[PDB]
Amino acid sequence: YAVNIVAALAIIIVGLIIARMISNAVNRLMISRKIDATVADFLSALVRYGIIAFTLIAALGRVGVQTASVIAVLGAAGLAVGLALQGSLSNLAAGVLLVMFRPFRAGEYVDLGGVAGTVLSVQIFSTTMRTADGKIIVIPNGKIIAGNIINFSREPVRRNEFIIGVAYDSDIDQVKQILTNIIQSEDRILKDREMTVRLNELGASSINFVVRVWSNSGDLQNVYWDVLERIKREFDAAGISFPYPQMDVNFKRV
Amino acid sequence: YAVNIVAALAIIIVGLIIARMISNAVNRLMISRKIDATVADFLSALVRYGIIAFTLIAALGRVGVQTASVIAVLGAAGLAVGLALQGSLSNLAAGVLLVMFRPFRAGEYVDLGGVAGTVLSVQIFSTTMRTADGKIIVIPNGKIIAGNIINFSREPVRRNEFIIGVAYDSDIDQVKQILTNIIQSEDRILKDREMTVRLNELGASSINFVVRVWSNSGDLQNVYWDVLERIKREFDAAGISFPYPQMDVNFKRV
Amino acid sequence: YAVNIVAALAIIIVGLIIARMISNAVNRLMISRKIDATVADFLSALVRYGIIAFTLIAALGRVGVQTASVIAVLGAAGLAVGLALQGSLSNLAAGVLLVMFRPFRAGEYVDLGGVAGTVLSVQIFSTTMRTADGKIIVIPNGKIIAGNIINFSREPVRRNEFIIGVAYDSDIDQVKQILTNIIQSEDRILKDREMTVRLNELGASSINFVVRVWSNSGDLQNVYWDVLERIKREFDAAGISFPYPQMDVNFKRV
Amino acid sequence: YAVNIVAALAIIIVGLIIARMISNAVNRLMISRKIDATVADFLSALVRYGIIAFTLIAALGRVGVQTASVIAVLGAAGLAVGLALQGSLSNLAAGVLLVMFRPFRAGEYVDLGGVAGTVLSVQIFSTTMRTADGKIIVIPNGKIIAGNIINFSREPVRRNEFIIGVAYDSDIDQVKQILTNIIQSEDRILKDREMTVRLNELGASSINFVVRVWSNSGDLQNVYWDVLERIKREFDAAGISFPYPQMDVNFKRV
Amino acid sequence: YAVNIVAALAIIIVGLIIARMISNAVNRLMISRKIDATVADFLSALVRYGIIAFTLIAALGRVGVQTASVIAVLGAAGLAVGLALQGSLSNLAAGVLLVMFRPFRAGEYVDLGGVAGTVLSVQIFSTTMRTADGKIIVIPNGKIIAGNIINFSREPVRRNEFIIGVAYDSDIDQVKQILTNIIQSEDRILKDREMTVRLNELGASSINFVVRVWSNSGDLQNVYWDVLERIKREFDAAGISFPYPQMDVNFKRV
Amino acid sequence: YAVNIVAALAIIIVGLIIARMISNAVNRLMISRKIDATVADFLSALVRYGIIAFTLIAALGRVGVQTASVIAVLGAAGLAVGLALQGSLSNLAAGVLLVMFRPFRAGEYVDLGGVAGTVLSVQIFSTTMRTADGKIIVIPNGKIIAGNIINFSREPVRRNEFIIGVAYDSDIDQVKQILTNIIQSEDRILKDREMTVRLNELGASSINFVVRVWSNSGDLQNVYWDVLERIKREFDAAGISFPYPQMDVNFKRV
Amino acid sequence: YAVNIVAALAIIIVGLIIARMISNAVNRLMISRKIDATVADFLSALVRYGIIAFTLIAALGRVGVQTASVIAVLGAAGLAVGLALQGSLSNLAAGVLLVMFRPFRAGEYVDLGGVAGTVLSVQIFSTTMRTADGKIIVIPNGKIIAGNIINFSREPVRRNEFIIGVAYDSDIDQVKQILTNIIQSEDRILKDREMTVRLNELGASSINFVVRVWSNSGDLQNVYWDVLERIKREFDAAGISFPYPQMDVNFKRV
Repeated sequence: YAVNIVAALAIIIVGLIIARMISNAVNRLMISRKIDATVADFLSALVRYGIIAFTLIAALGRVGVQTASVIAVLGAAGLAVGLALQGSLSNLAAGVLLVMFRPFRAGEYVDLGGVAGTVLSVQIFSTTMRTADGKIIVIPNGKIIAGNIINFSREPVRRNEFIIGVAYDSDIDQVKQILTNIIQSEDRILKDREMTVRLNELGASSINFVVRVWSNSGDLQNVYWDVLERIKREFDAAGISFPYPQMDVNFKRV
Repeated sequence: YAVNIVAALAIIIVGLIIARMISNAVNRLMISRKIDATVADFLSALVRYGIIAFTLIAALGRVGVQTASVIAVLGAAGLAVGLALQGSLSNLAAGVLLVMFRPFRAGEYVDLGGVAGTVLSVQIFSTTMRTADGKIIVIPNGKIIAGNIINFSREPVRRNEFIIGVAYDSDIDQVKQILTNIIQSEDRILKDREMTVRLNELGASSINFVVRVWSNSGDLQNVYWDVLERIKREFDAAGISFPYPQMDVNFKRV
Repeated sequence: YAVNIVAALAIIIVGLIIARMISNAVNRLMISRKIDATVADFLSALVRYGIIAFTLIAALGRVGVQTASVIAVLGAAGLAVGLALQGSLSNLAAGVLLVMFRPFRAGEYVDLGGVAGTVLSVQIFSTTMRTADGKIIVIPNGKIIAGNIINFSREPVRRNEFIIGVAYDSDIDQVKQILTNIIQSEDRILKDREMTVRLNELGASSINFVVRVWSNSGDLQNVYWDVLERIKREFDAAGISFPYPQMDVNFKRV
Repeated sequence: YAVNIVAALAIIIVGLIIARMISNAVNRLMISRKIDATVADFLSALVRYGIIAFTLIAALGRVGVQTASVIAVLGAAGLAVGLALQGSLSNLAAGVLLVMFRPFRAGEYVDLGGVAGTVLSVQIFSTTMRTADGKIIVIPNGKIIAGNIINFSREPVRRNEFIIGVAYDSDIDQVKQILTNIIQSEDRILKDREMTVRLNELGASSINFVVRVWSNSGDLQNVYWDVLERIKREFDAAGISFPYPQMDVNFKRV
Repeated sequence: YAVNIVAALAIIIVGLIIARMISNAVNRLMISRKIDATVADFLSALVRYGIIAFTLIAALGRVGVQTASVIAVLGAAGLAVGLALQGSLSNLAAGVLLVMFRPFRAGEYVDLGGVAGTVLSVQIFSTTMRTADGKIIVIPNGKIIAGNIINFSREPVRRNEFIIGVAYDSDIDQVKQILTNIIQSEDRILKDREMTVRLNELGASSINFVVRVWSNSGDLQNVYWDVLERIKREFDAAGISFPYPQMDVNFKRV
Repeated sequence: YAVNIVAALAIIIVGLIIARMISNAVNRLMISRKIDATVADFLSALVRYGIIAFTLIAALGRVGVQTASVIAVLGAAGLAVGLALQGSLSNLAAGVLLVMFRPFRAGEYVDLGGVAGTVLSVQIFSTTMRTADGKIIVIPNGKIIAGNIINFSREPVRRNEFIIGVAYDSDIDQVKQILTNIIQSEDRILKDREMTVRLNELGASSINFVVRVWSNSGDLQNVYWDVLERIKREFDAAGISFPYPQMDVNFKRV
Repeated sequence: YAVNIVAALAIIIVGLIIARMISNAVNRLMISRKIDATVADFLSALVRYGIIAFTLIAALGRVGVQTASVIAVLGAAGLAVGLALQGSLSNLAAGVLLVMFRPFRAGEYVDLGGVAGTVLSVQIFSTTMRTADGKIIVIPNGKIIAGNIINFSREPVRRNEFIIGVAYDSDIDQVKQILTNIIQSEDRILKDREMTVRLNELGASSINFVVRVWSNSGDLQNVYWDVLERIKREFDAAGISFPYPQMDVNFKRV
């Protein structure tokens, strides 16, 4: 009736003292194999939890009598292990596809669903990637093949999207002529591709022209800065005013 | 009692040294089959993890005695493999439906739930698609048949939705006449379909007319830019003022 | 010990060369059955992956010896296939209910949880629907019976919800009389149903009347535009001013 | 070795031609049973997919030899069917509880987690409900017993929550007296219940009184409109000003 | 070969006609047991779906021959039933814990993760709760023990959090003295507990004092209204001005 | 054929009448064991649902004949029970770790992923915690070890983060000197740790200094109030102005 | 018929009294093993719930007769235990990978998907991490390898991203010269890396220059404060004005 219960708890007691013994043993073979002062404690806790799990399945093998009282609960605690290693091993199967079917390698400035940065290394569970401002990010591989791996450095040619808000009173032909003269004077702009400068929308306080300019991927930010400084200089020189947010106030003196 | 445990750990030690041996062997047959310097290390780590899994199931086959002590935990670790390959192989089954039941092919400017761009290629796990500004995006196929695959280039005819905010004091008939004259003068607009220019809402600072204009899919952005530049020119010529955000300030001199 | 491993890897090598052979064979029977230049490569990759899976289960049938070493891992990789075809075949079972228990058919301007448009066709995995501006959207059927399928063209009669912001100094009886005269003069408004014009809330810069007007589903947008243009014309004629966003500025000259 | 594979593919070919034959047969018994021109094609595709599934399980019964090679993959593809009919049949089990344990019936203006409207009918997979502006919404029953089914017409008595922003310089006793006189003069307000008119918060541009008024569920919107029009009329008559958004501008002449 | 298929479909035909017969039979014993005109149709549809499921498992028992062709697919469709009754019966197991381990009973004004209201009754699948404005909400119990069940009426003593924005030029000692005099003059405030009136932050347009005042749970809103009306009256009497949103405008006459 | 069905339904009828009998019996032994008037009804409904489940499995044991017709559906309805007790018993396993591996005990003012308050008691399914304003919150333990359990009272020393916006025309050395004099004059500030007062950002209308001041956890809010009142007093005394939101208005008289 | 039911309930009664006995016994061996006054009650409740589960499975072993009536429901309640220990033990398997495959150790100021702080310790279920303002956060490890573990202190070199809004009338060469002189005069800036000072965008009220400056990770905030104070001082000295939010007001005197 209960003699199997009290015997099983006695086996759990000897399982705890042998958990202490094999934790010291795994620390000994850890310092025999490769020295690390803090992971030997967690390896000891892992083999301790495993051996009290083995003492647990021996315990309910002793107490349970009917036909499969140990077998069902053993496959049960194993299914707990299985759903536990769902996310921790799906990163492994994702890391298989990340290099065998590689959408990026170590060196392309990529963007892994949100954060962006050049990949330092694709490891077997993580992707250590230096972001644009030095913060090393590692990302679990089950999140990389969950979202869009938007690469940048795979295509050598990219496109700049300027938006230059000018005032309503400015002549459209003068602004389009000066903008096309600017994007024609710059030699880093690829002149074969789409160079569109036209009126994009009529916003609240201003109109604003889209200037879509293609360039190589390496000179992209340099073009985006140089053309914009050129736009500011030429628009200040040519009298085409940049507008502050306008407002039409109607007075009412009470 | 514990002699099966210490024998099982000895088998794990010979499993580690044979993991080293078969990692060198799989590197040798990798450079025999097809050369790649970095995936042979990860293939070696994969076969290493697999063979310590085989040593693990041999270990708990040695230690576990009862009826199915190896079988339940083996189906367990296999179910861990199964839930791990849930997301990594659902992309494969999605990539079956993506081409056998194809909603898009390589060349249509499409939008895969968020990001948008022409598809370069539909591979077996990803869809490499060049976005509109050169950033190559790959997307896992389990996300494509999770969201709306909103195509653009499947229908040859699309619709432009202008909104032109004009002032309250402007005559409605003059604005509607000039807008219909503009969308009638343009020949790229398909004159058979819906050409609606009517007062859409009365906003806070302005009224604004919706101009729904259909066109071919190739000339869509060119129509949206040319008609809008025409609207700005004709409204500046005809004296119909574009309004800045109005405000009715009531004074109070203390 | 390891002779089963090296024999199993040899079987994987002959599985790779017969994967090449049956990929050429499935390309041959594909061009025999129905010509498509790009799906025969992906069908070849599918039968290639299937036959290396069969070589894999033969491999661990050779290496595994105990009782069910092939059977547990075979049901495992099959359960990987099963969870992979969870989402890819739930669209099929949803597409059964979408037409057998049909909430919409090809032609009703519907809204499938977010995006909206007339359905071109309900296929067996997708619903190709032209949106209101020409973008063909296909939607996986497992998302349609996940969200609200808000139909519009099933009920022939719908309701317009005007909100007309007028100034605080305007007389309420004059605005209600002119609005009821407008919605009574229009004959496309169904005069039997709810025609409510009353003061809805007192906003910050204005008061605003709700004008709830029912109409047929086909004339709905035409009524919403014509009544609103009538409201603008009659309110400009009757002197009831439309207010810009007011503000009460208290001065303080330092 | 491979003779079972090529024989299995031959059986798949006769399964395809008998899929065509039984698709014509199910179309024939469909026009014998009940005529519908488009669902017979999808019923034909369903029985076609089912019979190639039966040919598939016969195929891997032929090729697989060991002990349970057909049985594990058959329970696998069945588990794919099971997880596919997870969401498609949970709506059925929800529709059981929706009427056996009914929180609403056809006629109460209810709100099913987001969208709101009177229920036209509670079907076995959906709840066709007319919203307040004519758009017929059907909602899958697995979403109704996922969220709060906030009923309105179950309780006959509801409460109006007015917020009337008045200026800071207004006398509090005059506003409270006029508001209580208004909510006492109206006879549709239930005088037994909570009639609270007190200063609720001191906002940025104004103070604002909460007027909590109970009424019957049928006269609720009529009370909310009539009392608010009464508030506007009496506050314009009594000189208690309604404030526009105030601002305290401190000058600085450079 | 196919004689089992055509015999199985014949059994499905007699299953459909006996589904009609037992639907009439369950309607007869429903009007024998307890009368309800609309749930007998859905009970008839439920027993109809169950008996075509039994005809289906008899059908694939006839067609499937090998070893467990009926057993695997029967446990499969049962697992479909099981995952279907996941959410529909987890509400039952939550409703066990909701009353055996009760965090609230019928009468405490509680807040069940979002919406808030006094509980009318805790049923076995739902919690009918009247919200503060009469809308009866029922909530599935699997959502209550998913989120925070933030009770209010379990603790008899609660705390009011006033924030009174006053101008920068006001003396801090005068405001703190008048506020402490107000919260000392009110007798419904519990004088033993935390009565903190101090400067909380320096906002953009004003400074604002936090007045944390404890009271009984029944008099909480009455204290929050009475103390605030007292604050408005005493601050208008004592000359401490309430500030409108300030702004420091620097002129520039072009 | 159907005699097992009608006999099974007869057994369901005697299961319903014995469900009534054992519901009265469990009410009798409930008032024998421990009196509670409302949970005996729900315990009666629970044992009623359990015994109609036993009558159901006896029913499909009678009707089902083949090999495991009762066994598969019994493990099925049990798996429904299992997924039902997923969330209702994961709180138990979380409550094990919450006290055996305790990150907080009854008395530390903690924050359990969102809401914050001192823990009154950690029960076996919930954590009754009084929030800072008296609202007793209970939280299911499966949500506590889902989110960050951000403790406050575990570390005795915390840090105040002042932000004091001053005008652009103010001298930086005077503000830094007065702020360091204030945070040096206060003795509750721990003078050993980080006392940083430097210019943090240049906002739109003002500059603003961060004043990071460490203190004990008990005196934290008292320091944050006293230092801020000291800042207001000393800045009003020293002529360093606090700025309202500035604006640079450029006139245009039409 | 029912004698097994009443005998099973009698066994549940002796299971309750032996639950009391073994709860006292586990309290006795708890004070024998290691003293803790409150976890012995919860350990007693855990062994109480376990032993009524054993009495429950003995009860339905007595009542259920057919073939596997105890076995299916026992694997069922065990699967309830398994899905309960899904989330509570996935933290363990995540904590294995967190230290064996370590992306951070105790001491690096890291950011675990949202909240950020230096890790005090990585325990076996949680990561106690002191945030930047003293609030000790523990985080379950199943959430760490769900999101991006964005480290900061792994890379020794990071980057500051200044944005300095200056007025439109300011000369671009003067601002770029003064900014480069400032970031060249500071010696803590790493002069080898990217020192970009160029015009970044033309905002509404101002233009604004990005100043991207790299530095060591320890001096990062000190550089960000010192360079910004230098920017304020040098821009006030050199006459380059900092702009308040501009506005272009057009008058209209009614």
